[PDB]
Amino acid sequence: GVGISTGTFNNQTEFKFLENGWVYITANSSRLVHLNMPESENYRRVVVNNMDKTAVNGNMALDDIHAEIVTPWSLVDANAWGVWFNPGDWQLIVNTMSELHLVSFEQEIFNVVLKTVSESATQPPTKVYNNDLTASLMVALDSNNTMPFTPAAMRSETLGFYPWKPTIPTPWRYYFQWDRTLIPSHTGTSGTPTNIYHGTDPDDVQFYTIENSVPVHLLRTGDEFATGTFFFDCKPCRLTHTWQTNRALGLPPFLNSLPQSEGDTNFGDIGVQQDKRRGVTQMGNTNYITEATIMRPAEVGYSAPYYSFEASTQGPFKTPIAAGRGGAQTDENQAADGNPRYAFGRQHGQKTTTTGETPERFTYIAHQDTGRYPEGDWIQNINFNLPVTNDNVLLPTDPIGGKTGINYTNIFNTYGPLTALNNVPPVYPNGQIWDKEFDTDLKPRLHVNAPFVCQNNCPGQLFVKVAPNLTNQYDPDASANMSRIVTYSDFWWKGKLVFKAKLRASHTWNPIQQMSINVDNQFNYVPSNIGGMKIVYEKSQLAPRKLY
Amino acid sequence: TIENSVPVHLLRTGDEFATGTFFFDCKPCRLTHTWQTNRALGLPPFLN
Ligand SMILES: [Ca+2]
Repeated sequence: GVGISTGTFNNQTEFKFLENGWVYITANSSRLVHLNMPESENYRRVVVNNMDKTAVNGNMALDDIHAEIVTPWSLVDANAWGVWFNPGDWQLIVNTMSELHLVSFEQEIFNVVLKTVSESATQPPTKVYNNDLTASLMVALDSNNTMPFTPAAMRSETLGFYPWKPTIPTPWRYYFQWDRTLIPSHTGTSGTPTNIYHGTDPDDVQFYTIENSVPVHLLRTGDEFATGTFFFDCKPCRLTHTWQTNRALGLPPFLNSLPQSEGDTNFGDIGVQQDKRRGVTQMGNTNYITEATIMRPAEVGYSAPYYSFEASTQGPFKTPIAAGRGGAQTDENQAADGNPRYAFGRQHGQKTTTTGETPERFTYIAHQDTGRYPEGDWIQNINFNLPVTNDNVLLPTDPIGGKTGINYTNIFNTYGPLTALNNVPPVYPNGQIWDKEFDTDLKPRLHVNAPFVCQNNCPGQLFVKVAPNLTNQYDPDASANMSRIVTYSDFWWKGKLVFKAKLRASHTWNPIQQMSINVDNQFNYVPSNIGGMKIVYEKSQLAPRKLY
Repeated sequence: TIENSVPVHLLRTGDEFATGTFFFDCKPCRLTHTWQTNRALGLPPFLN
């Protein structure tokens, strides 16, 4: 079987329009993957300890210590938008559809190849690559999800984003329990705080091996591996955004006085004393019915502490925020809303002809207004009594704990039974698509890394590796790691991701926002005279929708 | 008052009281523990 192909390369995106404005979107993607043999054939238990950085008072946030198990296997991950759609497809989806559903997924490996490097050490010296028609590529598909879930998108180590550029997988490794203590401090702080790595707790040790828990497949050149189809069980994702905040819900006040001259500087007027109006309020001790005072059904969005690090058994970590963008973009407070920032390079969006190790990056700012503008907040004594007196107001300007740079908004939290929020929006092309759910008794209401969370089981991970190619002399009783013939593999990967979407219709007299090419961005969607490419990020929920 | 809201049974030496069977409707309880904190979720950083 050494002389014939076992597959077809396919990277077409098909749109199947069904009855009732429902679209069937089939995303074919295939790639050439290159794989080298492991540096070592054993599992290593390694600890990282950058105490040199955190030993400097006021550097707590740069903590990198952890323990991980380094495995001799590689992970083939394709969970990122860029792997399946090009800017052309994204425009069609984002401008036309109103919601997206994740249906099924499947992959395949074919046309496997294993070559061997012959070191013609002489003259230059030279190298020679020869096919080893009996060598084997090892393939393991963790279908029961025994292994820990490690989504490569998190560290931008997913499959490349160009159908015509070869790619590679990432070495697989997972976390291993450890106990760590780090006490906070600042520049002034005297002495040394407490920076200790206690070790490992016995009741939390879990050493996993692929050999012991998954059936391994041996593929030779004439072999091919296919996965069945997997059907997702997730909630639909909306491609629309809400714009109403608590201030724009319900019946506005009737204006007894209207403008008589064109110009947005000629205002209308309610025309009724603020303390003589009618309506409902949740302030029992006053008669002022203001647009900031009148009652609204519940609350859109919430306030959370910002640049807050909490600590537990293995060190400090940032407190996540699930928020939109409340606040005119020019003003914002991306910390308060927790906008994500993405760093990546060459293989996932950064200009292909660039040089150097500095990544490319961007901070995604959503369209939905479910965020907060802290500087606008304030708290006041119940006696009310305006104008409020300095002693009856806490401003995002008054210091807390004596600190001049810390607010109350800084540790404030207004999440409660009246809180309404929206899920996270897709992020093309660097975003992760789906995510496994936490196996805790009570689950989160959403995840901040991906729009689709598998309610049942997610698709298990696919691990690949080059089987050992031994020489004439091998001795099992040898501390010093043995010898293998330098071997590497090249194989084609192919996958299919099917979504189901719904076409939108016009409902307002005015046009809506739409993605479009133009004089300015034009050259971000075409190659350079040298063949340099790049994939600029786009936004997914242009197009408003009512909230209430 | 128990007298006003429940039927009272009088048992003498030769008497006996039995309850029927009652079937609970609760979520299962796990006899396992999790050890991962926010710091041990996902793909660790590749060590060069
Ligand atoms: Ca907006």
